[PDB]
Amino acid sequence: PELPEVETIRRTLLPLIVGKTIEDVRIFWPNIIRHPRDSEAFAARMIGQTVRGLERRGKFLKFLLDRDALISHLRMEGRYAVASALEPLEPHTHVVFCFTDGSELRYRDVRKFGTMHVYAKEEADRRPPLAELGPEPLSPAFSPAVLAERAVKTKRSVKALLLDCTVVAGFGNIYVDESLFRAGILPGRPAASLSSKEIERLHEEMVATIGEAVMHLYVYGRQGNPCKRCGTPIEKTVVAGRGTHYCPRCQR
DNA sequence: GGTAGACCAGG
DNA sequence: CCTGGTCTACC
Ligand SMILES: [Zn+2]
Repeated sequence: PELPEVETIRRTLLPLIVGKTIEDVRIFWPNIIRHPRDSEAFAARMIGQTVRGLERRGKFLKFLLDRDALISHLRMEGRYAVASALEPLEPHTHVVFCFTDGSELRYRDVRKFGTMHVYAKEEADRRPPLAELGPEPLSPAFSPAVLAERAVKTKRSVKALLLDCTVVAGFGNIYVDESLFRAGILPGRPAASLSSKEIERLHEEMVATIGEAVMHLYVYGRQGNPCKRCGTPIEKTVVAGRGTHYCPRCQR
C-alpha cells in the first residue's frame, strides 16, 4: 500500500484493537521479525501488553502498547485483519497477535516481504527502521526550504532525491513520477538544476498528490497512452535505475 | 559522508 | 528474471 492506504489502515484498524490485551503471539515466518532478532523474544515481550494506540510514520504502522511500540511495514502485499480465534486462518498468514477477548490481529503477506520491529516506545523513533526517516509530507516539517536544502547539496537527479526516505516520508515510484509530472519537471533533471520556483512548485504538487489521495494517474504505467493534459504519448525510461514515466512535452 | 542499489521470495 | 522500498554497503 501507498502512504494514504496505510493511513486508511491505521484509522480503521485502531478501534478494532484498542484496549485489547495480548495473550499470545504466533509467528509462522520468523524472517518477518527484524527486531528483536530472535522472533521468540519478539513474541514473549508483547504478551501481557495492552494495545493503547496506532500511529503511522511514512508507510510504517506504529502500534503503541504499554511499554513497547511495534513498527510494521506492509511492503508489497502485507495486510492486517481482525478476526475470531475460532475461524481458520486465511492463506499466507505469517504473524498472529491473540487477544484475551478471543479475537486476533492477523498479518497476511503473499510476498513475505513485510517487516516487524519492536522496541521500548521511547526508543522506536531513534532506531531502525524509523531512525532518519524524513518529515511527514503533510506536515509543516516538510517545507520548500527543507526540499531546496537537499536539492542544492546533491549531484543526484530530482527523482533520486524524492525517492530518498530521509528527504520526506512515504514517497515511492508512483507518487514521485506523478508529482514530477504535475510540477512539470523531468525526472532525470539534476536535483540541483531546479530553480526555487521549481522547488516550490514541486513541494506543492507533492503535498497535493499525497493530500488528495488521503481523501486517477497522469503518467504512471501509462506509457504509449496519450498524456491527459496534452495528448503526447507518455514515455517510459530508466532514471535512478527505475521505471520512470513522464510526458516529454509537459515535463521539462 | 553521500551514494547506488541489494535484497526480502515467489509468480 | 522481474517488481520495489529502503537499509545496507559500496567508495
Ligand atoms: Zn503532456
